[PDB]
Amino acid sequence: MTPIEYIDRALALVVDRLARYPGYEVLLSAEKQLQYIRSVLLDRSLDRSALHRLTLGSIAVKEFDETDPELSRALKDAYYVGIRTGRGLKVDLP
Repeated sequence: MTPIEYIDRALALVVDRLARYPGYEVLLSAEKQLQYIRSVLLDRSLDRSALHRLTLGSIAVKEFDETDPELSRALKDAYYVGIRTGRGLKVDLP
């Protein structure tokens, strides 16, 4: 229904993994992203176009492919919806 939820979910899964690896460049790199997609989601004046420029998930799908699929799957979908919203496109997936 809303992207805020999709990204909100991953935020919870990330916390768990982070606990095991307190100081991962890939974790923070992907986490910090979720913060942007969420910020812009509420912000109107802030930069939104960047949502399309960003590219989170390509690293998680490879690095966190088997090690942490719950995060990768959530990330790939997190930015996915973000891009559309960034421009104002409809959202709806199976």
